[PDB]
Amino acid sequence: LPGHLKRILYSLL
Repeated sequence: LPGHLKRILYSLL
């Protein structure tokens, strides 16, 4: 689904 920016930004945070 459209929302991987948050999926990867989540990785760092």
